[PDB]
Parts: sequence; structure tokens; C-alpha cells
Amino acid sequence: SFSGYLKLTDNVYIKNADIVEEAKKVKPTVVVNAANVYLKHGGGVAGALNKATNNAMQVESDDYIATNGPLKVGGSCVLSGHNLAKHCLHVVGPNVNKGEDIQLLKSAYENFNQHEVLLAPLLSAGIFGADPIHSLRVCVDTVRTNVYLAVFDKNLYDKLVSSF
Ligand SMILES: CC(C)[C@H](Nc1ncnc2[nH]ccc12)c1ccc2c(c1)S(=O)(=O)CCC2
Repeated sequence: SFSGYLKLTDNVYIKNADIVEEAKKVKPTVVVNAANVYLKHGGGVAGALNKATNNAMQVESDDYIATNGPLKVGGSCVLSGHNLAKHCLHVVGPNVNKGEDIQLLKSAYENFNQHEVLLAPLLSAGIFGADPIHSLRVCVDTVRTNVYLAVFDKNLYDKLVSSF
């Protein structure tokens, strides 16, 4: 199971950890990917999860987009978790560096409520340009299911916990 997490609320937990390493250790039912609408897993969390699958996540993702078209910002899709989890929930948070509306961050976190328990990153943080403190607050105020957040930066983890 999940270990070494700090409990923030009745249902939100947080740890300073690499989500790829956490997925390989736990093999959760659901791992969330910080996806873009095209499912092009080039960098950040998406690039790291895809590299751990030996590119099998990208091959599956390109077939999904060829059939269905792109996702919406704030939307999601369920695909295989490959060697990392039973399933991967690909969720698109708004990328502020592309001028996407930050209000769509709450819609993105609502996708988590369709799963009883998930391993996830903070949406729209990092190269998506949003304030991580804001992302954690939207997470706690929107997600009702059990979410285990992996934040791979000790300095940011300490700032998130000390300001919570
Ligand atoms: C540095 C943290 C803010 C964090 N990094 C991480 N958090 C957890 N496992 C990780 N493995 C490798 C890095 C990594 C973070 C959280 C969310 C997002 C990104 C980064 S991003 O990939 O830059 C863009 C998408 C959203």
C-alpha cells in the first residue's frame, strides 16, 4: 500500500516522491498522468511515465487520438497503466503558459472523483505554469475520493506542507 504519506485531510495525502518510482513500488489501481489534449507525452510527469513504459503509453495514446480526436482542457480518459498501474487516468489541467483558463483546474480535478483511490501529481504545476499552492488548495476543495499526491521536489513539498 501507500507509505510515508502525510495526511492533509480525511481523503488527501502527500509525499515528497517521484510518481514513477511510487507507481512501480505500489502498482496502484489508478495512476494519474498530467496530460495535454493530444496525449503527446514529451516532458514533465507525462514524459517520465511514458519512458517507464518503454513508449508503450505513447503508442496506445496515438491510437486513442487517431480514433477519438483530442481531449478537452479539464477533461480526461482512462487507458492502460502498463507496467505502472492497472489503469492510467490521463487528465488535462490548464497550461497557463499557453493562456488556458485557470478556472478549468477545478474541472480537471473533478475527474478524480470517478475513482475510489488514485496516485497523482499536482495538476497544472511545473511546466504547466500554475502556482502549486493554488493547485493543492483546489485539489483538497474538489476531490472527495482518496488521493495520494506525489510531489518530486523537497523544497516545494516543504513549502506546500508549511503553508497548508
Ligand atoms: C516539480 C513538481 C512541481 C512536480 N514534479 C514531479 N512530481 C512528481 N513526480 C515527478 N517525477 C518527475 C518529476 C515529478 C510537477 C507537478 C506537476 C506537473 C509537473 C511537475 S510537470 O511535469 O512539470 C508539468 C505537468 C504538471
